[PDB]
Amino acid sequence: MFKAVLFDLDGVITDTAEYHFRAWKALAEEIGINGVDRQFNEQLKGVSREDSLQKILDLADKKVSAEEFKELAKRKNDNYVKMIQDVSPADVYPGILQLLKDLRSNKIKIALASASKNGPFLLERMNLTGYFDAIADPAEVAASKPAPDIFIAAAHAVGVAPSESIGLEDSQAGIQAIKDSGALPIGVGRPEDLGDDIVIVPDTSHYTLEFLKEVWLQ
Ligand SMILES: O=P(O)(O)OC[C@H]1O[C@@H](O)[C@H](O)[C@@H](O)[C@@H]1O
Ligand SMILES: [Mg+2]
Ligand SMILES: [Mg+2]
Repeated sequence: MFKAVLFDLDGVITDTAEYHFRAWKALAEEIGINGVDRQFNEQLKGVSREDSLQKILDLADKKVSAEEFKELAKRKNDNYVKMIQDVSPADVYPGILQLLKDLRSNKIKIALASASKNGPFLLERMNLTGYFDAIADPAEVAASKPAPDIFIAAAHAVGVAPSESIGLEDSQAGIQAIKDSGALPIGVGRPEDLGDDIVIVPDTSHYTLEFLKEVWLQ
């Protein structure tokens, strides 16, 4: 049986992928770049703050000073952090709270593998911190998603091998990171976005302990 579940946060635990998108799109437009639509945003999900800005600049076409790059990343984060202040337990996605409870009752370890430096704040807003056995700090890894480092770190922080773990993700970059760690991915979203070569569910209500067991046994 699997011994740990490694959770992405944004777009898995709650709808904050939507807020990252809205904030990046507002930033891009302030600097005269309009290519940041929902289709392009699939390339930004799971990607670090600095890598996200670089992808937006690369889109069209475009270079800024080192000083301006720092200011732009800060401006987006300040806006995003204002947006999330009113997040509460009522915003936890369907199935997630019950899954956390059921995992703890079956002595399965729970670790956060989010690229977001705002992850700990969000878990506190949602009254979820006490369900987590570890949080892998994205500032401590040498390589961010799609590199596997953060998923490997999350597994190791709870004393489990990645190959004894399931990873839950909403993003192309994060699915690749789970694959390359050795853990088993279960995606949430559209196969049009995430691929036809892993198990994918349409929404988080499908993330039950029963289903994770169904998949692991298959
Ligand atoms: O800017 P933050 O809060 O550190 O987040 C970094 C990344 O965190 C990931 O969880 C998100 O999917 C990305 O969209 C985001 O860029
Ligand atoms: Mg995500
Ligand atoms: Mg605690």
